[PDB]
Formats: sequence, C-alpha cells, structure tokens
Amino acid sequence: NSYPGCPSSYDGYCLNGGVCMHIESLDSYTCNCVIGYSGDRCEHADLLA
Repeated sequence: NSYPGCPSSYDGYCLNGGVCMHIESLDSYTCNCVIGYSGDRCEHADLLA
C-alpha cells in the first residue's frame, strides 16, 4: 500500500543519469543508463562525439 522506493545506503550507486528501477518480475534492482555510458555503474563515459 506504498512505494518504499530504492534504498539510500548504496551511496548513489547509479551514476550519470542513474534512475533506480525496482523490477517486480526479475525480483532484483537495476538502474537505467543513457547511451555512451557503460563503464562499471555507467561511471566511465564512452561518448562517440
């Protein structure tokens, strides 16, 4: 009857446009990243200009 939301102890895990998204199906925690980022936690930027 509520949306607890993602935890706040991971220390901003997802970086560079990291929107926490709790998947009920997979039953896990994932984050959405933009194109260009792939490095661990989308930390590294792989911009193609």
